[PDB]
Amino acid sequence: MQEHYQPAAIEPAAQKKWDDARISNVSEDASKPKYYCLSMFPYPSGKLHMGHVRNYTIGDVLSRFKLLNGFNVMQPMGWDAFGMPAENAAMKNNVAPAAWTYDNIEYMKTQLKSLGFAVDWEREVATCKPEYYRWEQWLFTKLFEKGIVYRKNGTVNWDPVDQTVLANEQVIDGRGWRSGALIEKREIPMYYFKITDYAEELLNDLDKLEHWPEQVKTMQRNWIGKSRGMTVRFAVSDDSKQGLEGDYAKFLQVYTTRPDTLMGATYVAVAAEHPLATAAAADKPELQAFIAECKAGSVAEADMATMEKKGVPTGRYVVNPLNGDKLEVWIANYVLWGYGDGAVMAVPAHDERDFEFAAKYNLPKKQVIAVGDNAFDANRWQEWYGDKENGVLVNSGDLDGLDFQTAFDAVAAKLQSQGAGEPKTQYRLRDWGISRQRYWGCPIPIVHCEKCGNVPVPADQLPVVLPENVVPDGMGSPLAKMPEFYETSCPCCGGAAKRETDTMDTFIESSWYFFRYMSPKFSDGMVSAESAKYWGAVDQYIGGIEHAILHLLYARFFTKLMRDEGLVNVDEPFERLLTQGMVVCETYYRENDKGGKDWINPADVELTSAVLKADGLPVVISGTEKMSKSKNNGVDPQELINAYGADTARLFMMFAAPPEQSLEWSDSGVEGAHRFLRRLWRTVYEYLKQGGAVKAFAGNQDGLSKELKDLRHKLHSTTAKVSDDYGRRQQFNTAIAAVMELLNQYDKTDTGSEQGRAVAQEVLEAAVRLLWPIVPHICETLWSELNGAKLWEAGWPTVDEAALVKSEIRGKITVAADASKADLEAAALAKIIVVPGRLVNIV
Ligand SMILES: CC(C)C[C@H](N)C(=O)NS(=O)(=O)OC[C@H]1O[C@@H](n2cnc3cc(CO)cc(N)c32)[C@H](O)[C@@H]1O
Ligand SMILES: [Mg+2]
Ligand SMILES: [Zn+2]
Repeated sequence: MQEHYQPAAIEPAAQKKWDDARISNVSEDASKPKYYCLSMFPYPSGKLHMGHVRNYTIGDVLSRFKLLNGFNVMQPMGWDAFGMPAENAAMKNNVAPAAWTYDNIEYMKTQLKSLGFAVDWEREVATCKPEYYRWEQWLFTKLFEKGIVYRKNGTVNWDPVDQTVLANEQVIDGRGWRSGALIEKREIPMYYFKITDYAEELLNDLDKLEHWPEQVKTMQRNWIGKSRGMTVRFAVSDDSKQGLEGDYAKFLQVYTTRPDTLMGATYVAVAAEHPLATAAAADKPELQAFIAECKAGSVAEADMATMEKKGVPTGRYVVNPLNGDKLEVWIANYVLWGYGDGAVMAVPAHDERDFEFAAKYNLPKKQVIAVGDNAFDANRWQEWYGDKENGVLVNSGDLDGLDFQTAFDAVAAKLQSQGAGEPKTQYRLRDWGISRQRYWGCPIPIVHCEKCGNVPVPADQLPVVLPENVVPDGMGSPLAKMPEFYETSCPCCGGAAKRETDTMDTFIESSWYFFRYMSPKFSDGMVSAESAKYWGAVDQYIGGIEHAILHLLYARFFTKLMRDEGLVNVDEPFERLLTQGMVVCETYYRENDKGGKDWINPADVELTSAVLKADGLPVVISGTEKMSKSKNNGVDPQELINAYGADTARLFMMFAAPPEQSLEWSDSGVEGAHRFLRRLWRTVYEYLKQGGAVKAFAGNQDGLSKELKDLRHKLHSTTAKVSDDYGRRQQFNTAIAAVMELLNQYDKTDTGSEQGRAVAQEVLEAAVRLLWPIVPHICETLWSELNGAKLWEAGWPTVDEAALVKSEIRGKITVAADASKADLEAAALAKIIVVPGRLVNIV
């Protein structure tokens, strides 16, 4: 055994040993209990990020722990390959998105393999291969026939200088990001998933997920946004009916979740697209400009509450059906056309947004709720203003004294006898738009024929193959410019027809890949029936918090879609969910002659302050933040592997912080990981250099010295701690410190005797197995030096309960070192000032 720890000498061999034994290439063996542990698969962006290593190390710890516990573990990996980065790279470097993708995949695959993750590479998938995406085209055609996929016109942002569509996140002050040109709103036909049909299913089934962070569950409940409210109709005043037609001349209909405050409405608000706004703006140019500015906006709902709320009065009035009050109609920028009736009522006293709106415009506020004897102040908001639980109505005529629900029912009854309203359930959730005006994505399997209409491609003809021999130019997506692709024959009548040129939202690939891993070479369906029945659902899912809403909701949606098609049998794809934090690093800069800052990478800086590694000209040390190209602070994990080995990388990510926490890049941290691995190596080496391996101590520990009993107590205590940390708590830094404490106590125990060496063998054989999930290369190597059996078949260390039993310490008795003085005095009496450990005072 070499004296010094050298990871490049040991990590290739251990990997070859694991590969040769095929421990991670798993089948559907019904003679072993399955465990499906899955990490969110990456975009083939080019190379691994430190965030990738953190995520996949965590997955590997959990996977190796379950394997060591005798599970049939599947840990699959693959490539979320479609999307914009390949297209941007194609436009910048004059290469095909497919070519750039496959090169990144094969490079990143080598990096993953070098880190020694226990991965079933036989189950690899790449979503940009037709053998993969044909199956989402297939599901598409079936849902299209059932109407779950449908086609309606939608509005998009059109950049006329870049000649493509832009999401709202790419519009700043009404202009495109990479162009600066004013975008135009356009209505184009697009395809949608009728996800709103599954809204109550997707909401209620969240309650089943006892092993998900309640933060994630709560963010999904808020996103679906179900409310039980009330449709209320306010009749248009006779002096306000000019220019209106139909039901819009008779009443303004709104939806509200607080009908118990209808008596407190002091104005109503309407969206810019509403016929009342249209009729009021007919001869008022200030309203026209407000309506245009509202339509010009492109505000994503991640920022539509940050938006300053503005409004304009219309001079039109409506009548409150419960008190007959006349209420002015306002056009407001926060009322969105397409949500409910595109019109709301406002109760400034009991809705904080209404309060602030009424405060800006000096609109009236009428208190109709009271909570205890709390004081109501019309000029400062208070949290209790909005309480529904502990409140009673006031200033509400015959409704006074009622609580929330009884008032709700009383208002529904009053409105329904009058025909002025009725209860209604609403959801914030919108249908899922999937059309993308991009090339590098899965083709939509629809053909347009002027005789037959929008026709799905027959299953016999799937896939619609995306041509890989394309280089995006930047003057529109290429598929619309490629008659060789879109000119085709109608599969229904045989005549001239054109393929859909839009591609699918790339979230679609990642909404079902976890099922595809179960049978990735299955040619007859999305997933084999045999394999879906065996593997069931994912037991453990691990990925970043940035996917808590969209991806997980889509994933749960597709699972219920696939279940309803008869392809799978589970209601929910993900049993346990672990969300990993960010990775941050310090940033560096030198100032600009043009009054700015230029951001230097950490690898090109050396800290004494700090100065460059090139010019030696000092750089300024700045703030710590998420590793990214913005402030050029990403640390390449490849150079960390090059400089220290994979086990160091893995250990450092697991020790620095718990998974949910942000992991700070730390050079002193990495050096500490390496040194502990060096200490682990030397400990085993020094142990063998004195006597060589012996049979590990087992059995009755009577006759062992107090010192060696104490070490066995620490050992099996550490084993139980680590197991509870891997299985339950999923905090891996605490497990590492526990093993470090075990080694500390070993270091201070004389283990030189014969029973001493037997206990030392027991200690070391357990520690290497307890650390194998975090650092399997060095543990595999040291284990072979200690014991000739196969580590993965020796299995997870067992706790020895006997080793936790502590000893036996006008009349004396005997009591355990775990008893207490309540029975120490009950055993002595067979005021008693008990002497814990020497006597007892019978007064
Ligand atoms: C299932 C689908 C939707 C996954 C998708 N292909 C994806 O996000 N693909 S991805 O390639 O972007 O990331 C794959 C996984 O690794 C994590 N990750 C990667 N780079 C990271 C950098 C930092 C910086 O602090 C932090 C984290 N957490 C990072 C990321 O959260 C995700 O769980
Ligand atoms: Mg359950
Ligand atoms: Zn036809």
